[PDB]
Amino acid sequence: SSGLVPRGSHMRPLKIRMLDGTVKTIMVDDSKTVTDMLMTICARIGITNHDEYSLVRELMEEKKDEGTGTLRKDKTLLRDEKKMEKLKQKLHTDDELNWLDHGRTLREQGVEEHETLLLRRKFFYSDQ
Repeated sequence: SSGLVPRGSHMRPLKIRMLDGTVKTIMVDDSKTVTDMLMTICARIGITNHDEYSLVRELMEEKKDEGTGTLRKDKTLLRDEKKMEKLKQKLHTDDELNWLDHGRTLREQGVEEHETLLLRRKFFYSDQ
């Protein structure tokens, strides 16, 4: 290994978020399918399995609501015997999750590199 000159393939900085944690700035040596791209990324983070692990297009939160209700119409709730939502247990969101699969590229699916790529196992078995 002496004549290994970089910039051989197409390399780009990809916004990839670790599962349920945080997005990392990782470069990808992309050339083939989403497989080719993501397997590199997963190798950068020490993940080697995609049977349960698929990818989602993480749409960036550009519009965050300030509602918690309509507020203006009807000041509050006329009962208030129980506050069903004061705090949010389980950050369950399927809104930011726009799943994308393999058998194709990001080019085919019309998704650009500015889109954050979220990895998450839709098949998650840890209920014990």
